Amino acid sequence: QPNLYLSANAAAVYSVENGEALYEQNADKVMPIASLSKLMTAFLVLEAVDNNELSWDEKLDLVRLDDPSAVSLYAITQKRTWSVRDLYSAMLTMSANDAAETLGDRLDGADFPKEMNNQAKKLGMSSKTTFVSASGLDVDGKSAVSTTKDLFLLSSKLISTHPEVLETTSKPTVTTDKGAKLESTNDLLGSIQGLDGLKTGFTDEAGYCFIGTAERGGKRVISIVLDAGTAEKRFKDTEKLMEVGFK
Ligand SMILES: *C(=O)[C@@H](NC(=O)Cc1ccccc1)[C@@H]1N[C@@H](C(=O)O)C(C)(C)S1
Repeated sequence: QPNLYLSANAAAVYSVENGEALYEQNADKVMPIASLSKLMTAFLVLEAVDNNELSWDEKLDLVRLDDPSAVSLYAITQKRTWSVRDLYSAMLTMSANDAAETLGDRLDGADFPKEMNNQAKKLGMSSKTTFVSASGLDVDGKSAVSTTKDLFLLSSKLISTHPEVLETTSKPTVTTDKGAKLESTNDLLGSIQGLDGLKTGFTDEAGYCFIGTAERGGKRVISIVLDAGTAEKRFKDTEKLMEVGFK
């Protein structure tokens, strides 16, 4: 494997069509994943729409966050009520913590973590993965954790099961049903050719994280970066992994 000098503590890049590792560093290490959890919440939202259990146009009230510091949709709009479509866009695009919790509550109430982890097993994720919340925010002091290998299995299964997820994560700005314009946290859209996903994350404990995906000429790769040192270093690391991915 190439000799990369990454900021990330754990990182990897995988080819989708065979699951093969093209670079791996601490790929089995258990790491806090924070807002990367929202990829599982997105998975279960799409599963529910497909199962005829959830309407894109159903209106929901944003739940209040326990911590007023976490990034939230209500804070930048002062609007309480949103469609499921808009909450799902806000969750994926700006990483709105209140939007994710609102979707998880609608789906399964206080039993959403069980459904997150059941889906994890069903997707092939190892017992090292444990979700605690739809947003990835800590719950009663417990943290969402996974490994880079497991996050690849989740990401690849999400994209193969629900490829329309990329219609949202590929956009640098999503104009919601209501009207608000949400800016993507994915600073690499329009920078790396073919890159169209997937999701950022950050807490003090998780460091700066990013799951990226790109496709060129039929070949799609997924990169995982956990615990990089700054908001831009997780993308610098991702640029290195994507060049390895398409070597
Ligand atoms: C996911 O990791 C989310 N992280 C936070 O909300 C950090 C936080 C701040 C104050 C209190 C509690 C938690 C969101 N994902 C990151 C990211 O996408 O980089 C945000 C910083 C956008 S918030």
